[PDB]
Order: sequence, then C-alpha cells, then structure tokens
Amino acid sequence: TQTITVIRGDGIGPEIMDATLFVLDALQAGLTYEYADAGLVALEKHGDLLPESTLASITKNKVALKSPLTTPVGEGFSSINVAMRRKFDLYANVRPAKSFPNTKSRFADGVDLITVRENTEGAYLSEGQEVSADGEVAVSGARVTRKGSERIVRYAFDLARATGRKKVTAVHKANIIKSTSGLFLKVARDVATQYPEIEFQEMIVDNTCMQLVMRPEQFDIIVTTNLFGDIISDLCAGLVGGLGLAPGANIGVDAAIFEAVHGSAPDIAGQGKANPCALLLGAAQMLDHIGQPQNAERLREAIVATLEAKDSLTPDLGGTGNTMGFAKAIASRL
Amino acid sequence: TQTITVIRGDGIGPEIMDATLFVLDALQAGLTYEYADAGLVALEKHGDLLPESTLASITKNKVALKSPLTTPVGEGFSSINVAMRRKFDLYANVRPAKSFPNTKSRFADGVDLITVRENTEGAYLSEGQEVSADGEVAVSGARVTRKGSERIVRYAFDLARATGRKKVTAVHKANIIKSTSGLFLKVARDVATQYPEIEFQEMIVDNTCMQLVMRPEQFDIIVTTNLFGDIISDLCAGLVGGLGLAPGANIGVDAAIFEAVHGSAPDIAGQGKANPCALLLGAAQMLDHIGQPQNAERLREAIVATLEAKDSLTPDLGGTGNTMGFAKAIASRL
Repeated sequence: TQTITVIRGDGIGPEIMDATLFVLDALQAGLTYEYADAGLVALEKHGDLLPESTLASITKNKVALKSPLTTPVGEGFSSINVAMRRKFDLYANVRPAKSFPNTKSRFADGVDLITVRENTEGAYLSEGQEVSADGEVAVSGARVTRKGSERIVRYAFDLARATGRKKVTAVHKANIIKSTSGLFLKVARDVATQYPEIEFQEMIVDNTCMQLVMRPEQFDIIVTTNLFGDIISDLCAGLVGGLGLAPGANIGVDAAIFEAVHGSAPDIAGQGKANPCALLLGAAQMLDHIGQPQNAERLREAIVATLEAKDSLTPDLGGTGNTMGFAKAIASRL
Repeated sequence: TQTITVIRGDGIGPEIMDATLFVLDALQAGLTYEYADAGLVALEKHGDLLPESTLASITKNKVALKSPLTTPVGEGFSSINVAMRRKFDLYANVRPAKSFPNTKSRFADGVDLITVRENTEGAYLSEGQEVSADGEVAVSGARVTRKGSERIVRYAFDLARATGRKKVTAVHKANIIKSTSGLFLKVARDVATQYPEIEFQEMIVDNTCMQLVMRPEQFDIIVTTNLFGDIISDLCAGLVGGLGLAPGANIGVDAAIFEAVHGSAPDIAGQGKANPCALLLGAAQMLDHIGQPQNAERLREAIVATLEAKDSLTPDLGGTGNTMGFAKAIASRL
C-alpha cells in the first residue's frame, strides 16, 4: 500500500477529484487517501489558505494530488503554488503535451512530449530586481548554478528511463548569454554522458520554438531553464488544444504535487459538467512518479479510446455526459 | 529620387539582388543604387569584412538593401550584423510573418503579423555576465530603460500608422520580473495613449506563445523586449513555413538595413535556382520604411498572385523556373 495526500479544493475540484479517485480505484493502483484542506475551504475553516496540518500531511506522505483552488483577490493573499515550491524546494515543473482525438486541434495528432522546467533559479528570481528612484533605469538578474542545473537535467534523464522515453533535448541560448545559459548547457552535456541509451540533443531556444510549430512530433523530453520552460510549456499547450486538458506536476527531493493546470471554474461547480481529463492525466503523471508506469499508460490509452468512441463525453467536448459518467466510460476501457 | 546603399553579398546574394532590383525598377520605385562591399568579397578585396567606405555609404544614404553574406569560421571574425547594430544604434529588429499560398504550411493561411523586437538592451547584454572561479555560480543581467522602451514602442505605433495596421500588442512578464518587464509595460501603456486609433493590447509572454499557435490571425503588430522578441519572431517563422521566405529589417534613427533572413547558400550559387522572394519581401519592408506603402502592397500581392498561379516558380517550391524568371513573373502582375 501507499498513502497520498488528497486536496479536494474549490469549485469543480471536489467533483473531478471524486471522478479521478474512482478511476484510480478501478485501476487498483493500491493507494489510500488522506484528505487535507487548502484554498477557500481552508481559509474559511482553519484560518489559513495553506494550513500547517496540510503541509505536515504532504511532508509525511511526500506525494499529493491536488484539485484546483480559489484564492481571493484584493486581500494581499500570496500564491499557494509559490508557497509550496519554497516550502518543499520543488525544483522540477513538469508539463506533458499529448495529442488526443476529438479535443479541438492544431490537428494532425502525434504530439507526445514533456517539458521539464527548472523552477528555483534562472531569470525569475525576486533577488536582483530594482528600479532607480528617478524611474529611468530598471535591472533584473539571473542566476544559474552547477547544483541547480545538475538536478534538473538528472530529473529529465531519470524521467526518460522511468517511463520508456528515448530522447532529452536541452534548450539554451549559450551563444549569447554565455555565463548562465552556457553553464546550464555545459552541465547538461556532462550529465548526458551518464545515460548512454537516451539520445541527447542540444537546441537553441529560438530554433526550438520554430521547430515546435513545424514538427512537434520530433520532440520527446525537453529540459531547460526557468523562463525558457515557462514559455515552451505554454506554446506546447497550444499545440494540443489549450489548457483545458493540461496536467502538471511540481517535484522536489522529498515531496511531489500533481494537478490539473486549469482553475476551479466556480460557475459550473456542482453541475456535473466539468471535464475530469486534465486531473486524470495529472494522476497518470503521479502514477509514473510513484513507479506504476504501466497503469499510467493504461489510463492514457483508455482516455484516448473513450474519446475516439465518443462515449459519455462532457459538454465542453460536445457530449451530453457528466463528470462521473465520463470517468466511468474511461474506467470501462482499462 | 533617392539613393540607397546596395550590398550584393556572397553566394546566391548577387543573383537574388539582381532579381530584386529588376522588380524595384519595374515598380518605378524611383531609386538609384550605390554599391558597397561586405562579407567575403570585401575581405578578399579591401582587407575587411566591413570596410569604412561601406559604413560611410550607409551613413550618407541612411538606407541599405543587403544580400546574404558569408563569414569564415575558425578565424575569430566578429558578427557583421552585431557590428552594424552597434555602429548605427539599430534598436528595432523588425520581422514580418505572412501566409503565402503553395509555400509549405502549418496551413490554413491568414497569418499577417509583424514582430518588433527591442535590440539594444534587455537580457542579451554582454555586461553583467560572470562565472565564479570554481565554476559553481553563473550570473547574467538585464537592463530596461525608459528611453529604450519608449523608442521601441513608439516605433511600433509609428509603423502601424505608416502601413495601415490597426493593433499593437505589448508582450511582457511584469507579474514576475516586476522591475525590468514592468518598466517596459508601464512605458508601453504611456506611449499607447498618444495613438488613440491604434488598438493597444497587453499580453503575458507565455499566453502569447500559446495564442500564436492556436489563432495567429488575432495578432497585428507585436512589440516586446530583446529576448522575448528573439523567441517570438522564430516561432512566427514556423507558422508560415520557416526561414526560407523570411524578410527582416534592423532600424535606428539615422540608418536602416533591409535583408532576407536566410544565408548565402553557396552550394547553389550561380545556378539560377535561388528563390528571390525573401529578399523581395525585405525590399517591401524597405519601401514601407521610405514612404511607399502602396508599392510595398503591390509587390506583396503580386507575389501572392504569382504563387497562386504557379507561374515560373523556383525548384524549392516544386517549379522548374529560375531566379530571374520568377522575378519577371512577379513583375508582370504589378
């Protein structure tokens, strides 16, 4: 057995988590669920968007499955995902982009890639930002370290080995930003030598984005620095229809958090209309992470086959089914 | 009349410049040509990849049309385009992306946008780059100024007015990189108030790249900082088939240089196979810049119509025509 922390969340969160846990049970993933509060429900009932008991649950179990959360506006609330990243040193932001039939387009299918984005350093740090008093000159910084580069590239290669993928492409601008991006590329080359059967490719970031729109089928795993990974993961979402079906993970040494990328959609909450596919695919990522890749693949192919058959699809996809009915149609093809 | 500096260049350069000048004469653009050397031919014949007489020609005429150049490898030669940018303070890197029929795909057409990239500051500066002696820590910097932001955004809006376009989208990451990207966005908003009939849009860079792959038709002029503009212009090239047909300009206060983005292709030099469309479209940009937008549009629609009719196309496009024959077919539809 293994226990995971489950955050049911806000809006459509509870409905799609119910559906996801149904499919996980139908897979016989062997998991048990421990529930924790975050977001609106925590704020109302425990005084904090992110209570220490939930942090302790995640610390103990090291794996969390997280529905979307609502954070109120206008009250100075801090980003929950940022707080978790700082708390658990979640250095790998991992975003799969995969083609599915009948899910809107840029069609032609065949996209099946993962963007591994370094998420603790690079160009997105708070440190180094200042504007002069007269408002004329702004500066910002970037920091790349051997330690931070080594761990993100090792993660990418370990992911390749753990899921049966065959190529890692390191994306950089080392010709121009020689110090930081050059150190990232030097480290990536060094790490690649430790994984002889995984093809290693280097590609400049501008050419990478051109190639992603001309032939995204050529990519397998992409690994890159913080800002570049932000950009590339959202580009790739556009290749496969957008953010409505997108899973995500944020992974560190002693904790990993799996989710849907989309928000809590409170307008349709409780109506059984929400599409559970994104969170299901986040649970597939979780299964890959905890060592059940065969079940992750069973789940992804069942989703493909259910979409091909148009069996009990939710209204966002032109069907008249409901969240749980869609989940049950998926589970029937496992 | 007006005189422009013409650089015939290396490889296919002379052939495609001959064809371009033929079309410009057929347009009766009213130009006269002054020839200057750069690249291999200059190195052989005047001792320098970039002679001072060529710089003086550009200084005097303020407008240059430049074929591709070859720079030898292994001899420490400096980038010619970088030298020109520093010499003339060429702060606007301007890249049109337009759909043409029968030119390879990501098909469905309807793309017609321009990326205006700030090219003197931002995250691509040499200053601020250092690696610690032990190799563990690398740093790089970015600088954004009110002056530099004001001039690039003013250029974008002036371009809109000068060519009949209707929207400028400023692209940023001011939510995270608050100092530099935030100053860029603050300045862009301020400048936009001076152009009431040009729609102003703000968009975060990751969402922009997603939207460019889902519906590139929504964009008109995009203006952004140095690194972001590098990325977006190559993404956009991938929407319209790649770099083989791509024009470019680099523009400052007292000089402007217009070209094809592609290289000198020495393998097919002299054979009459080279496609002159990219340099022709660079000449269209030049015509927009010097105040003949009606002739730039005549040229672009003649290219569209020639491609639609499949009249004398070069082999890269599946025809059996030659460079000058393709140019003459274009000129017949002016």
